[PDB]
Amino acid sequence: QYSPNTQQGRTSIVHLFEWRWVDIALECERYLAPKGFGGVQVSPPNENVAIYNPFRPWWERYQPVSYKLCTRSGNEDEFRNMVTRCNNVGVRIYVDAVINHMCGNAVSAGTSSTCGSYFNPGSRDFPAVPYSGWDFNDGKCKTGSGDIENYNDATQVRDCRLTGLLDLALEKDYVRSKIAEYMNHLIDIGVAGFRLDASKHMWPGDIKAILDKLHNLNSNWFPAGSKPFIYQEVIDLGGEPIKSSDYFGNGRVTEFKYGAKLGTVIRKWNGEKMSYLKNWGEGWGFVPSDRALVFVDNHDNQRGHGAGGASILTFWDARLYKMAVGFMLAHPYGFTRVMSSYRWPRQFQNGNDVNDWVGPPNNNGVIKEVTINPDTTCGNDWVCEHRWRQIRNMVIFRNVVDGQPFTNWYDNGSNQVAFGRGNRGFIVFNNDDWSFSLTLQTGLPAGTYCDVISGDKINGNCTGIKIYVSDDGKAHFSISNSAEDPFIAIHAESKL
Ligand SMILES: *[C@@H]1O[C@H](CO)[C@@H](O)[C@H](O)[C@H]1NC(C)=O
Ligand SMILES: [Ca+2]
Ligand SMILES: [Cl-]
Ligand code: NA
Ligand code: NA
Ligand code: NA
Repeated sequence: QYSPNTQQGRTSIVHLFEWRWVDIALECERYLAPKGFGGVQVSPPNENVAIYNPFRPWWERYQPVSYKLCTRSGNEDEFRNMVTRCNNVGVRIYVDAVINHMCGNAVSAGTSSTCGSYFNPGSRDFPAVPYSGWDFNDGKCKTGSGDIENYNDATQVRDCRLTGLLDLALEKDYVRSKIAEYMNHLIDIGVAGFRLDASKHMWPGDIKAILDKLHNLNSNWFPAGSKPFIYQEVIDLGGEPIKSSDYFGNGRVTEFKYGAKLGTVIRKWNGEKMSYLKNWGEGWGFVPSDRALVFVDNHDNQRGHGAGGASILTFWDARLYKMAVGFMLAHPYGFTRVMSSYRWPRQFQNGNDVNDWVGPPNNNGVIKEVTINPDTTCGNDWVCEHRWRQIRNMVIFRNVVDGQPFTNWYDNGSNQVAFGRGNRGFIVFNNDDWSFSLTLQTGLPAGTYCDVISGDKINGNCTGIKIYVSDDGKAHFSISNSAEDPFIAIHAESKL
């Protein structure tokens, strides 16, 4: 469960948030495969409630109506087509599994669903599954509202409704089986793993029981005995009885402390600075590296909607963001996931974004295709961070140095730091208000290297900064605090 099952040598997955299956299929073949991306986290592929007030918000996909693979991203055939094409070029598919609940208990009954399936939240009926009142936690939940009211009580957190979302009775074999039927279908079709949505809201033992029902990965694309990759969403910042470590027996866990702290250090909040990153990882109270699914931001907290506070860096903070993503992709801690977003009319009032509900780019509710501009960026308001040179090249950097140890660390006691990965890569950052010019021990073989942040290695030459490593492994680096990208990265494959 702990291994991502990526093709040998690919170390990251990208969240193609709200992308349609056809666009992802094309992206796997045209970009993800040749660029060394390990896989794609897709938005919930199962039928959800079609919410028109507000107009088709992104969060309506976390309110299940049935397990039919029929959503705004595409139908069942378009989904399989995507998984097949991606696997065929060595790019995996990870499904965002919303199995803790169905839709909000107050949503009106009817067929306002992405596949037209009828459902009645009030009578607890979801015939397409089918689920009835017997399959929810109404009787089990102990709170006066029926919703989660206090996180200091690990029981209600698991048995009561998360913000009114109908809570499935995951202890019942019937429910566990309907969920496993949905997940095994996806596995046999070729999916490599799953993001278990709202895991903090499910008992570690219930998740385990469902996982016991899961098959090994498709034997035509994967080695015999391959278990699906499992990363459970648990936002554990340390002040609750529930700890993300309680879920290690099922797989990895999202380490939300990662982006929260990387955000405060890079934003230099509360006197924090990059020199403190020397012992980044478990030293910061994070889960063990082999149980961590890391990221700078995720679909929820990039709109302040999730957890990490206002410290979370996003594409809106492009400059600091690329640097945050760069440090993450260079550091050996955890399995990395890069975010890929769409732009929305962010509108702050009294400090809160009133348009944080806005769904993906669309025409009358129909999600827009991802258009690729000549410079390889995306149109139709898709940000495509995974396509930014500075990020895509660090995804490659991670592949190149995989297995190499963290060493040759340096810091000026402030915000100018650097470190290497064995003898295959070196990265330097300058987040101080003054220039950084110094000769550093890179641990790399002598030669000329292309800086992959400011440029690329192309046809035997560099399009950007060039770094010269001497026989003693030393190299001079110069980074202005006013540079477009205040960090430089070189590796075994960017060497001339
Ligand atoms: C690298 O580019 C220069 C021109 O900028 C050219 O003179 C040189 O031959 C190129 N080398 C290779 C190996 O393509
Ligand atoms: Ca629950
Ligand atoms: Cl997540
Ligand atoms: Na493998
Ligand atoms: Na969540
Ligand atoms: Na196993």
